[PDB]
Amino acid sequence: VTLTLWSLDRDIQPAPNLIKEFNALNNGIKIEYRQLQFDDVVSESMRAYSTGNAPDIIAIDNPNHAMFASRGAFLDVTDMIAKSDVIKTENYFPGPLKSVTWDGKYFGVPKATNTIALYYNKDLFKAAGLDAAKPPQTWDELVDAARKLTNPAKNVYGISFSAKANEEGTFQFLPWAQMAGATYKNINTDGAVKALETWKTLLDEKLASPDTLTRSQWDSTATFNAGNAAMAISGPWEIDRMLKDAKFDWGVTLLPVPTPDAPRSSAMGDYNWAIFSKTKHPAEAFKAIEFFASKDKDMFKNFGQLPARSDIPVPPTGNALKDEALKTFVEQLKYAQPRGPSPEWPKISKAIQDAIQGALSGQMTPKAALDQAAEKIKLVDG
Ligand SMILES: [Cl-]
Ligand SMILES: [K+]
Repeated sequence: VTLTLWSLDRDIQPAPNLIKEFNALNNGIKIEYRQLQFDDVVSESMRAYSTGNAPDIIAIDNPNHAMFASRGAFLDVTDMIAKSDVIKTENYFPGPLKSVTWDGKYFGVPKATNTIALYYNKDLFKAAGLDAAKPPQTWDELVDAARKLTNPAKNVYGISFSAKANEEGTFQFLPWAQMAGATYKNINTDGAVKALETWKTLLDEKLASPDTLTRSQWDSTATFNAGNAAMAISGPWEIDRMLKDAKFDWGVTLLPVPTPDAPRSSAMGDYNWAIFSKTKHPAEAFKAIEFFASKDKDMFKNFGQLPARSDIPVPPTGNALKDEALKTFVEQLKYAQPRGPSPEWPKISKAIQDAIQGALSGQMTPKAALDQAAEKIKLVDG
């Protein structure tokens, strides 16, 4: 049997390397890889499905999963998963599992994951009289610390993050709303408004740069590495550069909660495996995904990517700060929540982006902005 697999993974990233190993097996299945190019995974992929030309297997960005699953494009793998001795749903973090779920059925298997958390400069904490062993755990503590850490004389903002008018702004904002008891289907609760007002306060009180509105997570975190922001909300992808560039002692803690007993959340990036529904070789496609999952234990070591799984430890990385950071990130992943899952996620995300921009620019109040977003979202998902 010959299978086809499409992914954005580059030559040194997991998919093509896993494919080479799978093909080397004595198992009568062979996979041919197509490397998808930037920004095309979704467009090319539902073009291909509509014309009967989809691959057998795809690695799809998690917020896109529900669109394919709800429209019949992905194979229902519920029973296959149940029978598998390799793929066990209890191994996975809850958020990634939810992203492959539609209508009480599994339509894929998580491939990898990431999240965001709160980096902090322990040396600037000490200079401000803050105990570096006790980083902020609530939104109020976070704002208090950001104030104490802001230092115009030395061009330091207390915090950096991203509210960019792209997917990153929604990615960063949604967990705050979720911790306050809101969802994408209900994004204008007074709790969600409090989240957005908190962001507005950070900007208006000069505790976060105005460039928060236009800057990527990566570019925001560069300012933390340079010592111009005392805290940063970003992901595990930052660590190696931070080790090279940040000339200070630093730690990482979970994204703070609005009140001590509030449910935790954070953002959730990266991809899922899926089988296209008209594959002529469903059993063999599933066996390939089982093989990939069986190697999740080696993913971080080999590729520097985190499995979507709670049963796999992060191996020692050779650096103590990196180990501690990743300890926090894997704890955070217990609480990471998906965007959606919604077949109309792109439209919904744009509505939320427009609300963030409208509020933080002062064009609309936070409540007026989120009321407008909720109205748009109710047309398409509820
Ligand atoms: Cl097809
Ligand atoms: K199973």
